[PDB]
Amino acid sequence: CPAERSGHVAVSDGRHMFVWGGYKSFYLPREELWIYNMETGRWKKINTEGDVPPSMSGSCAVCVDRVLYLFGGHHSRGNTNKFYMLDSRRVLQWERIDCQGIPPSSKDKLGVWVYKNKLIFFGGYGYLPKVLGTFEFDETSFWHPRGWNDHVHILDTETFTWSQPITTGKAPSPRAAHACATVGNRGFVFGGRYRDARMNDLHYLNLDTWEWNELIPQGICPVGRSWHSLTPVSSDHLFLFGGFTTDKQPLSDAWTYCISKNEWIQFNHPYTEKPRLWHTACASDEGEVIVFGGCANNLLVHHRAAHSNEILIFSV
Ligand SMILES: O=C(O)Cc1ccoc1
Repeated sequence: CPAERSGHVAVSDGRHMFVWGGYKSFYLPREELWIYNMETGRWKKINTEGDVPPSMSGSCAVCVDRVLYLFGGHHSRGNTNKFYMLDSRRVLQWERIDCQGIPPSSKDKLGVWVYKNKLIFFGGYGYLPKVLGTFEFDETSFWHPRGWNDHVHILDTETFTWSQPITTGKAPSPRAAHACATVGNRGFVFGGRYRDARMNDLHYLNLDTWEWNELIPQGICPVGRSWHSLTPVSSDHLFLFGGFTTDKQPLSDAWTYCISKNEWIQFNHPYTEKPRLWHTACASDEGEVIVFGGCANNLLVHHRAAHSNEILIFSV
């Protein structure tokens, strides 16, 4: 089984989940790639070669037709804006892509939407970028300063060219440790950290018109948080789990956001005593959400961090 970790990446094709990176109480080996079979519940470790990225926490990854794409993260010498690809369809080779155009600023803890040939990245925490959007310094980083951004960048996989769309509507504030989910042409984003708050707002970017929309669901809504997961489980539902509140409470609540009804529904599950923050979540083809890793308590107290290697399965 893989070692415990937080800030790792996990991506899937609905059957196999590929886990990489992260750190524990030390970064996990850069050349290792763990594969979890969602049907049998078994793990397999493989060592990769090629342009192996440095070991990082907070990288942003996606799996499209079993091609893994990785952007950003934080390694032993800070944030990066490098882009890597790993074709998981023989020893697997990582490929660092020298992209065309102006890339995003070096950052981690951001989100991505997949839409046709585009990988659309949003937000994050990193160095000052010049770029369309706004960047807000984190005053605590001055005493290389860093901050939050609300930037939207497109990486066109047809030519590996970076660009920025011109967006309309009220964008969400700059943020990092938010969660992104794509359904149809809507790039949803929920919560995240900004200034002294871990927020409770829900928005979607229309990936055809580049219009931002804020969603105000009716009734009870989940508490604001960062370091939570948000996973599409059907053409009409997003599954929310875990995170960390403004007042530093680890979370074990789970909810479904019904897109058509614009309504949250609290989901009952047997993991109430297993809160997680900075875990990953991947949907399987059988409707389940597979949660891996993350921390059970406040990971900011590094000497007491309860990093996990547990698989938590939600039958959504
Ligand atoms: O504190 C958090 O929730 C994580 C974070 C730190 C800076 O930006 C996001």
